[PDB]
Amino acid sequence: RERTVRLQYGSRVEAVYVLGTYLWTDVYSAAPAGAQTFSLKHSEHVWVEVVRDGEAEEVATNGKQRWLLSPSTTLRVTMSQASTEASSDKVTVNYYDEEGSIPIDQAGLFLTAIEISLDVDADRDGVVEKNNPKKASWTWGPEGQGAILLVNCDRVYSKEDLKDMSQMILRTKGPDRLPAGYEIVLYISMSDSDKVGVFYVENPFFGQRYIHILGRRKLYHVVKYTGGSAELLFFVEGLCFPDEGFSGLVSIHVSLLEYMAQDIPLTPIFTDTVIFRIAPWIMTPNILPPVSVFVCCMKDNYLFLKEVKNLVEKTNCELKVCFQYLNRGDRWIQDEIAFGYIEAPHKGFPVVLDSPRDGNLVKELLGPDFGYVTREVTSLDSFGNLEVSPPVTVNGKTYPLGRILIGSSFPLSGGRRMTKVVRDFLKAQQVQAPVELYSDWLTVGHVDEFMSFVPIPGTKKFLLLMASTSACYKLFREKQKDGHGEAIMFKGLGGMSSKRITINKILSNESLVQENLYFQRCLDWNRDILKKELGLTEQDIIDLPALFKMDEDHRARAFFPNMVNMIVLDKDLGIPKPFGPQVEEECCLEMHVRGLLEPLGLECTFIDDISAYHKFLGEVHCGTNVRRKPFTFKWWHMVPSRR
Amino acid sequence: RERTVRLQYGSRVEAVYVLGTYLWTDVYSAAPAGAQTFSLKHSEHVWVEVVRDGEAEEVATNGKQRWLLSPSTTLRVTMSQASTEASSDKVTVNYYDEEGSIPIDQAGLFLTAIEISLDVDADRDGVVEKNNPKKASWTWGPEGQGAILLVNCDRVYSKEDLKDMSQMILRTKGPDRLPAGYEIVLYISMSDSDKVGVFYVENPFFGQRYIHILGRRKLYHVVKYTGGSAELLFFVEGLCFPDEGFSGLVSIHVSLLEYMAQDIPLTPIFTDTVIFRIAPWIMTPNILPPVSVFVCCMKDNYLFLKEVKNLVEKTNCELKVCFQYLNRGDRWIQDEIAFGYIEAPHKGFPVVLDSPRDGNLVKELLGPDFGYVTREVTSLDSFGNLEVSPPVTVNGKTYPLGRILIGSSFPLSGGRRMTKVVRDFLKAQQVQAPVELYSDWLTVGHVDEFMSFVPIPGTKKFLLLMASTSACYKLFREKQKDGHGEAIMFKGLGGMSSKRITINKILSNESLVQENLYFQRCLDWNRDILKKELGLTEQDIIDLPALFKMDEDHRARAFFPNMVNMIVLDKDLGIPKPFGPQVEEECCLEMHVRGLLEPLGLECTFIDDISAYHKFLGEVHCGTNVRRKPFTFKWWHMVPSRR
Ligand SMILES: [Ca+2]
Ligand SMILES: [Ca+2]
Repeated sequence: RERTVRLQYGSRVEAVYVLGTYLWTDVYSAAPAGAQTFSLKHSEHVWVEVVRDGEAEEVATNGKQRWLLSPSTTLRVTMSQASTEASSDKVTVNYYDEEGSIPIDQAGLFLTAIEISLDVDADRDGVVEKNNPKKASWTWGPEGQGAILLVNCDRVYSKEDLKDMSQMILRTKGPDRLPAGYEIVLYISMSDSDKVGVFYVENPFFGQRYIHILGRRKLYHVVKYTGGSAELLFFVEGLCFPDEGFSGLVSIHVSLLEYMAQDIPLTPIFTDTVIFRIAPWIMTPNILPPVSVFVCCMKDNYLFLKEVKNLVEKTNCELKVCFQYLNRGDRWIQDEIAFGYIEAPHKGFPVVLDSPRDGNLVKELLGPDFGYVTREVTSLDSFGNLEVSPPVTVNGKTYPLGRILIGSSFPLSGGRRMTKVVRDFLKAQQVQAPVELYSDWLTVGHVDEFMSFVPIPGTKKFLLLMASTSACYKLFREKQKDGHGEAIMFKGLGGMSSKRITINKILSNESLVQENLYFQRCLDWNRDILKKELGLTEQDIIDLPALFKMDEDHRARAFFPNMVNMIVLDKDLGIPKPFGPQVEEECCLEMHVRGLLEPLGLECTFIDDISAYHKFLGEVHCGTNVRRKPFTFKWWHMVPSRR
Repeated sequence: RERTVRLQYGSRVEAVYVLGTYLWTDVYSAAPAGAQTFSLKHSEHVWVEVVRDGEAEEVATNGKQRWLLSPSTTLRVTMSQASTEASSDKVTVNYYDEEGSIPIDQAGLFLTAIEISLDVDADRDGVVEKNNPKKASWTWGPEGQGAILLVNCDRVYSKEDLKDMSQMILRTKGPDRLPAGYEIVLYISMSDSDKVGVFYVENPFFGQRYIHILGRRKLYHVVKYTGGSAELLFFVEGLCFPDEGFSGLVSIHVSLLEYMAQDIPLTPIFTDTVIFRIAPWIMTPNILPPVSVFVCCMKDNYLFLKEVKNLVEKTNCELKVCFQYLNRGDRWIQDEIAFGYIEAPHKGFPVVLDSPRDGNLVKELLGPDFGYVTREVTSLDSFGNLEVSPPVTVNGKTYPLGRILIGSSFPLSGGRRMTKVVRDFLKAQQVQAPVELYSDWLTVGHVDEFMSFVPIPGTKKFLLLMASTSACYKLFREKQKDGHGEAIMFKGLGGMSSKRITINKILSNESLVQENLYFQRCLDWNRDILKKELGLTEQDIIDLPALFKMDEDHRARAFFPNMVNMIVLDKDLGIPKPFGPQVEEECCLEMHVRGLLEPLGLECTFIDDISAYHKFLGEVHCGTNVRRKPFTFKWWHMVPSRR
């Protein structure tokens, strides 16, 4: 970087010189009008070239050389090392008249050279490197660079409270003090002031207290210069995730400012900039290793608790049991809480999004391990309506973190849709490239009512599981042909007994057959979008028998529990107990599902969440959610499409 | 694209088949419960494979082959040609019981195959190609693809009124009619509804009238299907330029919708999408060939008009003379009007931005050749505060259209800044990558007060011209040393005479010397930013003598006319007449400027815009602006950095 400095008449101009720049210097303007030629001297650590019309020549510390005075003859002045107290760094120009050799005047430059660098971990290893040449930019991918910031998800300071934030270090080198008239100022834009905050210890002699120096209402902070080789440590937090109007990028600047006079702005002499990207929220698909299983239910649903405990005991997972709250639905751990994570090179942790039904009065429950983000509406707004696929490749395009799936209605339908605020949030994270499905044919309207994903044991592959009414009707027709038409469903649910629902009764209900043909069309429409957007073929899909009843809005609710919404712990699947028709004293739905899944090495455990209620009307009163290990793939290594 | 279709019990399912897809077909669900095996027949133009667990085999039109009935045994159905009236396209499945060979039932698919494609000129040649595989995406650069839209800048319809818009053609092929229950609908999102509009002729039998079918408040339009090979022509306009919240991309969709039943949404069977990018507004730098010169001034400034006419007569340019208006400043053609252009593959034209001082009451003046865009505040908001550089390369990064330059204040200064709305507009155009300079040290605050660009004749190169107070003081000191100190300025301006301003008087004014040293610091700060951001060296810069007086706010106004703001017509420069000190009956400022410029082949004509006012207080009462030919480089071939 070249900087312009002009000599002053009969004077020694004084300037700070910042390493990494050089000075092009006008000697002509300072010359007496009657002057003809000039000569120069300079100190050992100042390098001086005379540049005449683009051509440069190095000049000795004390030579006698003379040059003609011209506007087109200038100096180039360079220094490679910072000044100390022992330094006298200078360049002096002597001016001569017609009959020369005794100088008629002189003008000079007294220089104080300093190093100033605002440093961050741009190469993404967790350490703050010295002056990364790419630190002012942010690029995606394996070879990409620039620093990463985490949102503070827990919400005078202690250093321990700042332990998870990003480090930024102002590194300087110079003599005891800067010359009179200079200050160093750290600053941000008004726009970024609600995106970021910065902390440091303003007064280290009096203690370790970290104070917030940049953020809301504070756009700049003057930092004291200390001599020698010094480092000032700053901690930086993100205040919010990327969103519709915010890309995720923020900048922080330091400038060396020169005082000119009263009522005149200070001149930025040198400015150094770093950029951060705020890490996106990332959802964990069912193929990732489970860590903890969270369940909610009424205290007295004993079979559910006992059977979930037994399932989790087959695994290395921990079980966390939660009960119902006044401000939350009966499924809240599934519907109101979404499990995800954030990661930077220096740290990462799980982050839960919370959208309580009635608002807040759970952070206590989840524990200190989690970041916790709460929102400031239809049933499609539930996190039961959010899923994420395993990593996929679609027509050559890789989605290494998978793709988020959101239930919606058809564009021209006038139907329900997840709120724009949430849709825009998910889109803005960019790394999960969301896809909208069709859930609005369901009364509740959640994608988790019709689909899930499971890993295939012993492989890196996975299956899409789809609810299928066609599979159920085929199974029931087969059992009827076999002489089982009188087989009864809902055995043991006393509140269903008077209905006497059998295979015969279901198959002869004409309107119900027609409703379920239509629901199968809805399922198939989704099947096609999923195959297209996830790059799946029919060999990647298993159909589980399902059956629905229609409401007045022509929307579906489960006739018997939806088996597709299951607890996935690697090879072990907790599957809602269907209460299907009994054939030879086994549920034909359970037997059919085992016959589909078990050959693939999946182990099925049926979990009864409805017996405590004595009947099933389409509503489930329990919920589960799983904290999983993050992807091994670093999100910053992705190269998302541009917007 | 694979689509799921299931056969219906004892029936022939009827479906439309869209070319470019294929059907995976469930035959199992339609089978009688007591059925064991199936066979199939199909017509000549329907291709059928039996797929058993991923492995496919082609099946003849009439074979006798049988297969076991299984859920995992399906059909894949393909058609390569659209149906006609002569077609009977079908596939029929026969079902058999245990002791087989006479069918116990049959289910079938009657197919109507059609071609449906929404086509645009995505390969950017001006013609609408058939179904560009990339039409649903928009990519930058030489190899980039996707269609381009112009903003309608002039603001039942005639085709002639639509002549400049983009064409979009729905191409179909099929029989006389679609089966009952299907319609074709063109549509856009609510979000895009204020960005775009679409026109077509709804009733061609009754005339050519083009009606607006998509846009504000109209999100969809049902289009009538005609048989055979048909094309429907649509014209598409952009309603606005890219801005802070709008990337410039818009999408248009067509879907084939299937009627299900009353009070149920229609099912999109097939959807085709095209994307357009709205062309950005592009500013023309001084190096581009001049077409027309526009000037404004009071009717009686005769010397200005005479001398501008003489200048333009040396060129092939046309002169357009404008006078003053009640709602506009005296410089309005310079300050209130910015000349730029837009371009698409099929058309382009010049587009003026207008920001009248007092608002609108000029479009008449500019003529039908121009698009005209009017805005819906400090002096920094003027277009005199906007410039654009010639094409530059900066550290390997090419800016083939140049970079826009905007005057501002220092970040921490609390000074004036161009309004966010305009800054965000210029940034959003993306292709000119704007740079902020420091103009707020000037009373008026316009970059055109201190800098300009000129081409170097006979070359592809250019110069940056900078105002320099140091150059003026050096010249005046030289003339004083030569015995010319009593040389008077402002000769012929009677309202200046009593001041008796000479070289001596200027040089001995101590406070004025100090003010101008400070203004030179301001100029040099800009010099450094320009060298950095435009990739310039000192050999690319010429300094023109300038002098300023300071106001109460410590801001600069011209002491004598600023020569840097000049009319640039290739080699010919109209330069404001400075009225400098006369030495040997020539202005020493004019002679000095000629000595700088003329050796490079530039021809200087000094234009007197101030004599009609009898004095000069720092304000100029005339303005000029030039319509130039657009760049040869197509903006869509640029690859701008991502945001
Ligand atoms: Ca590092
Ligand atoms: Ca074309």
